[PDB]
Amino acid sequence: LDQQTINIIKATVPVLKEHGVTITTTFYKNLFAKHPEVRPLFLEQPKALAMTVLAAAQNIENLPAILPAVKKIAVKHCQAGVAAAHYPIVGQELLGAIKEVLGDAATDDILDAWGKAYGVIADVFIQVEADLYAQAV
Amino acid sequence: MLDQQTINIIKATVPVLKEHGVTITTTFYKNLFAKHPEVRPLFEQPKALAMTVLAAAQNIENLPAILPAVKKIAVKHCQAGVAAAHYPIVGQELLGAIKEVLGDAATDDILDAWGKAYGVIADVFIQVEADLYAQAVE
Ligand code: HEM
Ligand code: HEM
Repeated sequence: LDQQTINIIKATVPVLKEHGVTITTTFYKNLFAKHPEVRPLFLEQPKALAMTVLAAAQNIENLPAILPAVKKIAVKHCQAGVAAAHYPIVGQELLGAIKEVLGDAATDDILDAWGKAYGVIADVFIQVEADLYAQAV
Repeated sequence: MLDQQTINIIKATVPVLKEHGVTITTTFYKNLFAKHPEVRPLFEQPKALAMTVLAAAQNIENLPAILPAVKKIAVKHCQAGVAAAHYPIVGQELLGAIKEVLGDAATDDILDAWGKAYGVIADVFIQVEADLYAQAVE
C-alpha cells in the first residue's frame, strides 16, 4: 500500500463508520440478492462484516494488532466453509455499499484506495484460514 | 508503510545475504553477546536469528504467510523473557553484520532499507508476543 492510499483510508474510515448502519444493511442485502449461492453458508441475521473491515482498515498500518480477532474469526470461517474465491465477491459488494454511501465524495481514487485496502485485509484472513484448513488434516 | 524501492532492495539483496549466511550469523551472535552482556542469561549456541529474519524478509510482502512460524517463536520468546526494548538492540547488531558482509556494496540506501525491513518484521513479533504476555494473565 502506497501512502496516498493509506492516507485516504485513514481519513475516510471515520466517515464510513459514521454511516455504518447504511453500509452494513446495503452490503448484506446486495450480497445475498446477487450471490444466492453463499446463502447456505450462513431475527438472527449476520451484521458484523462491514464494520470489522472498517476496524481493520483503521488498523491498516499495524494489522498484527488485530490478530487475536482475526484468528477467532478465521476459526468460524473455516468451520463454515469460507473459500479464498469468496473474498472478491464480498469485496465487490462492500465497495458497492461504500460507493452508495460516499455519494458525491465517492472519488475513483478513493474507491480505488478502498479496493486496495480490502484486498490487503482479505489477504490476511485468506492466508490464516489456509493455514488452519491445513492444520485440520 | 514500506515503499517500493525498499521492498525492491530487500527482494534483490536477500539472496546475496543468504549466500553469506554463515558469516552474518556468526558475526551477529558474537557482536550481540560481546556488546550486550545483559542479554546473555536469557539464552550448544543459538544460530537461527539472522537466517530467520532473512526468511521473513524474503516474505516481506506477505508476512501473514509466515505466522505459523512467528507464532511458535513468540511462545519461546515469551517463555524466555524477551521484551520489546530488546528488538532495537538485536536490529543494531544484525545491521552491523549485514554491513560487514555487504562490504563495498553496503550502500546507505541498502543499509537503510534493511533497517526498515527489520523494523517491520520486529513489529510483528513485538505485537504477537505482547498479546501472548496478556493472554497469560487472562
Ligand atoms: C476480510 C473480510 C471478512 C471479514 C472482516 C469477516 C468478518 C466476519 C466476522 C467478524 C464474523 C463473525 C464472527 C463471530 O462473531 O463468531 C464472520 C462470520 C462469518 N463470515 Fe466473514 N468475514 C470476511 C469475509 C468473509 C467471506 C469472504 C465470506 C464468504 C461468504 C464470509 C462468510 C462468513 C460466514 C458464513 C460467517 C459465519 C456466519 C453465521 O453462521 O452467521 N466472510 N465474518
Ligand atoms: C525479529 C527478530 C527475531 C527473530 C526472527 C527471532 C528468531 C528466533 C528463533 C527462530 C528462535 C528459535 C526458536 C526455537 O527453535 O524454538 C529464537 C529464540 C530465541 N530468541 Fe529470538 N528472534 C528475534 C528477536 C529476539 C530478541 C529481540 C531477543 C532478545 C535478546 C531474542 C532472544 C531469543 C531467545 C532468548 C531465544 C531462545 C533461546 C534458547 O532456546 O535458549 N530474540 N529467536
